[PDB]
Parts: sequence; structure tokens; C-alpha cells
Amino acid sequence: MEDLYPSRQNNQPKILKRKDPVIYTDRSKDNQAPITKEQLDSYEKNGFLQIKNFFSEDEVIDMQKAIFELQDSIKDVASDKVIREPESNDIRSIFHVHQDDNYFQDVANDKRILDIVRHLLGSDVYVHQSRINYKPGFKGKEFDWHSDFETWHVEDGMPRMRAISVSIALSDNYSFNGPLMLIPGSHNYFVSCVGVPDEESLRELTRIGGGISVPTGKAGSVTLFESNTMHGSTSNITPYPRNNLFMVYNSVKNRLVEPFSGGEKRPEYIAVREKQPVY
Ligand SMILES: [Fe+3]
Repeated sequence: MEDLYPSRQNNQPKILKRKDPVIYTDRSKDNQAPITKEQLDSYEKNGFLQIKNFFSEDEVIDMQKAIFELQDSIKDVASDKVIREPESNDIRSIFHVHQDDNYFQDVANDKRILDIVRHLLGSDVYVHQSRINYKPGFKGKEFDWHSDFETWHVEDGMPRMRAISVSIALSDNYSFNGPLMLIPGSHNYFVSCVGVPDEESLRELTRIGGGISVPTGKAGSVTLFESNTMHGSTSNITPYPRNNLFMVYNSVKNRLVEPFSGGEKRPEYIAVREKQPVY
């Protein structure tokens, strides 16, 4: 397992080009994809794709009800998968719902999602991680810019950029309430950290990308983004919440090995190492 993407090793950051395809299925096979050529081109160029109206209105309502019924059902639970705010003990995240809850397993297995990620990753996929995020109005701090791939590689042993994050908005997504922002085109550049990149690198990626992208849309809208697309968000100082369901689809050809940091494995609810049993 040669490290094609060393990071946190050198005390000096460096930008290296991408060594992996972005769209793994041949573009001559676009006809076979569940999304158009324009969508495919836009994913490839930008490192993300927003799809508004992915889910019907009843499905959105249902998912919104479901995350709050689950939150209530687990109020008394003691579990490292359940992230709570100290003081209020309010639940802010629940990991691994894709496996631990029937409803959310079905969402994670939604054919609409699987058909896209399988085409983009040019193989079958499995869920690397899932989480429900509860972000009430006025809650949730800033998250500095980062590449998920950098973390998955160094800390979880993901060898190659062959995963896709899928974010389902379960609250209306506005410009002003701390939405997810992304640097378009940044997926094509690996920023080796000395894992939050420095201002100079971010300036360089922004310049190349031409700007900053901020998908917005009503609850139910979906944003897919490539493993190495740089993203981040401001705090929310508004009463508009930002609840979401987040899943990561990894290619079955890119299963985790030991962390490239040389460090210990993180828990299964953070990074899946189970292989699906045949039964
Ligand atoms: Fe992230």
C-alpha cells in the first residue's frame, strides 16, 4: 500500500495534482447514467453536483419526521454514536443510521442515489459513514475548509479518491444560515497539510476555481461532492435551522486499509470496515 497522497508528514504544505479519475465510467457511456451529460460534465468540472427536487414532497416530510422521531426515541441512550451538547445534553448528531435503523437503511439504499454514485465511481459501492446532523437555529459553529479525503486517507486508510459524499438537506438551505460552501474544481488538487489547509493554498484553489460555490434550495435538495472537494461553512447566527442527513459512498474497489498516518483505526461508526455478509 504505497501512499499516493502523503500528508501531515512534512512541515511544509504542498499542492499535488489528482492521481485518480473523477468520473470512473467512460464518458462514452454517458447514455447509461441516470443524469444528463450536462450534470456529468458539471460534476467533473466542479467536484460537486446539486440536485434540487431529488425527492418528492411527501418523501421530504417523511424524512424530516423520521429524524425527529429517532432523536426522541434515543433520548435516554448512552452511546458514542450519539453526539450530545454538554450542558443541555441535546442530541446534535447520530452516526451509523444506515446500518442501525431500518428507515435510514432504506434511504441509504435508495436506487436514485445508488444509480448515480455507482456510475460516477464506476463500481459497486458500500457506505463508509452516515450521520444525521441536528442544527437548530443559532447553533453549530464555523467549520474551516477541509478535504474529507485528506482525513479518510490519513486517519482511516482510504487509499484513493474514489468516494462521494451525499448531503440531503432536511431544512431549507439559504445563503445566510451557514450553508455548506465548496471551492469548485478543488477536487483536482490534493493539499498536503503539515488537516485544515492554510490560507495560501486556499487562495490558490479559489483563484483556480474562479470563486466559491454555495448551493441553496428547499429541504430535500441534494448535494453530492467528491471525496477531495474542499468545503466548509460559517456559523449560523439566524433562526433558520440546518438539519441534514449525510452519507458517504465508497467504491468496493477502495476499501480501507490501515491508517496512512500509521496510527490506530477509528471506530466503525466513523469509518466502516465491515464487508457486507453474503446472507
Ligand atoms: Fe467535511
